[PDB]
Amino acid sequence: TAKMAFTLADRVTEEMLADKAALVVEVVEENYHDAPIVGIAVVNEHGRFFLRPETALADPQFVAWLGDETKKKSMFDSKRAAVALKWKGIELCGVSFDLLLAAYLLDPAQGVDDVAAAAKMKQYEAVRPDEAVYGKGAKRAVPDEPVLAEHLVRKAAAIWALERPFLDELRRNEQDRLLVELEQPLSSILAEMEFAGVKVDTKRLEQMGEELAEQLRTVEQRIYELAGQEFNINSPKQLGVILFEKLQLPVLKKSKTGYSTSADVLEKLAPYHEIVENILHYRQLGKLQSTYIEGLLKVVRPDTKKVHTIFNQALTQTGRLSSTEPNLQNIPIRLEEGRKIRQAFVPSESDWLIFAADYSQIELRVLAHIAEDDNLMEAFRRDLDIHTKTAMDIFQVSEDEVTPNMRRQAKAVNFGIVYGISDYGLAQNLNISRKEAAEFIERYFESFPGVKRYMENIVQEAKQKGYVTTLLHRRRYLPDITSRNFNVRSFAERMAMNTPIQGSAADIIKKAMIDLNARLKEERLQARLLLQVHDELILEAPKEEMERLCRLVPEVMEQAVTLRVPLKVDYHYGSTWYDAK
DNA sequence: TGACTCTTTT
DNA sequence: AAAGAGTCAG
Ligand SMILES: OC[C@H]1O[C@@](CO)(O[C@H]2O[C@H](CO)[C@@H](O)[C@H](O)[C@H]2O)[C@@H](O)[C@@H]1O
Ligand SMILES: [Mg+2]
Repeated sequence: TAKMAFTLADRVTEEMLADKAALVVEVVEENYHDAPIVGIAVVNEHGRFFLRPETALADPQFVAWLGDETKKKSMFDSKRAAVALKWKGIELCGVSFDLLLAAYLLDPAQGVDDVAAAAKMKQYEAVRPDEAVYGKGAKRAVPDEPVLAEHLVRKAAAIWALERPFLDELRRNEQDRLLVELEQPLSSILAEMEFAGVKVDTKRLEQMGEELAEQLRTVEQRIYELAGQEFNINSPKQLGVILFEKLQLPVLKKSKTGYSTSADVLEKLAPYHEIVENILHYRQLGKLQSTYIEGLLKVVRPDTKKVHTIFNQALTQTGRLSSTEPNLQNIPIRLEEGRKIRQAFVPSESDWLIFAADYSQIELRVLAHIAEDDNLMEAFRRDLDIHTKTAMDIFQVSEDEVTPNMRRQAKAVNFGIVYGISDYGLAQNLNISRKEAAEFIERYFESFPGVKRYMENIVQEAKQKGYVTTLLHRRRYLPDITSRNFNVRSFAERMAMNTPIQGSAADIIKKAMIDLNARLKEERLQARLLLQVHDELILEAPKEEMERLCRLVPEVMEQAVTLRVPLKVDYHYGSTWYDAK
């Protein structure tokens, strides 16, 4: 392939500082926090340019251009560059188009994760995949300057050529505003959150780990006694031999590889031998120790004593965020021993507090809205306990006739409706038969005929159109909706049902984040957004701001969109994330 | 290195 | 429904 033409500049010139350009600020490290920038490419009306970062980032004019909002840039994964630049004390402004976010909105199923993959969607192939240039795994490395510069320039040239086709298709999809007014402003907001980080009380985590280590050694030794020998408890294969061969415990569930030792299998095995509950206890403690004490500690920055997560804004099929290093969206809450981990997440400044606000049943409320189910809407308009009310309806009983087991099962039905699990999935969850599960679902549709109507209609719409959409026009293609394989087709149907629910909830929280950031600034508060956990926002703020935030945050969240039923937000604050409960 | 298995969250 | 730790082939 002949090299694409470009100037390998030694110095920044005026013609590199046009008010419209494709810009590449290359951070090759997967985790971009305080990570090197290996090179820079600019493409504009005047030409193609490669700049060495030590030159560019020391040039007052270039830096000024980077921070000038009126100088428009087109990029791929602008958040990566923005954050890497934040660590160097440089502001990136004026990013008017992000090809990563554009490709993501166009079809999240494509898994677009480099410029090449995005370009391929429009039959543009004059750019290499990053993996071919940098290698992968242990072989991963930055190549020599000629190879590096050409690659960065080809990526920039691709972005420059692809902006128009991508924007055009977004417009046809009615997704132009979704990109420009939602995902892109959110991206700046996430960059600030990641950069700010969350303070961690490492000392408390460490002493927790010490306590766990003691309890782990105790249970582990007890396990060896009950087995009559030592083995690797964390090896499902070895444990399977102890349980199902040495101890002759029944085999209720198997895997592709051998015996299942899932927690739900073990729970059923407990009455047979004393070893089982000890194994369950071991795995609980071991999960906390390895994943949440040791894992968290590994990624706390020693300089700051903070964790700086990375939100992947371009991954999920539903439009949710995910987060990594650490993942702050699965910190334990359910069981008290796990929940205590949240005590280690503290405010980053003295006399500040953690403030958390969460939507109450936002997914079921969205469902009531999109389905226009009279019963479901009435229930939310009365702010009823939705699980108790669902139990009342399914079992045809009065509120005081609802037993705890009845409510538990109604709750599992709702969870099934919300996440679109199979009737086989409901059966598994409630430990009942499919016939019984199917009866539950059938009773539900009798009490909520509008939801049944919605399930039917959306599946048909997915068939006819080839995709489903959310409130704010996020899209998900479902080509498997026509499949002749039952399991493949059924999963697609469930995704047709679930996506406008989970996706629209994602849309709403994302808008609330944008609305909140603007309100905080207007109100001149020092409060800052730290985390989003699917349906909740977590902030830290001076204690003197708590009373104002108690009024402000739920109002912004509740008013983010207007639905046929109210949105409800609960809130708490305290000296640690644990206490904000 | 990657397929597997298991566990945590919403 | 949909990140990461550990094990065990290759
Ligand atoms: O920068 C986040 C952004 O990068 C992508 C690849 O383009 O993911 C990379 O970065 C993530 C966080 O460090 C990694 O988890 C991921 O494995 C890595 O490829 C995008 O998927 C993401 O939106
Ligand atoms: Mg909640």
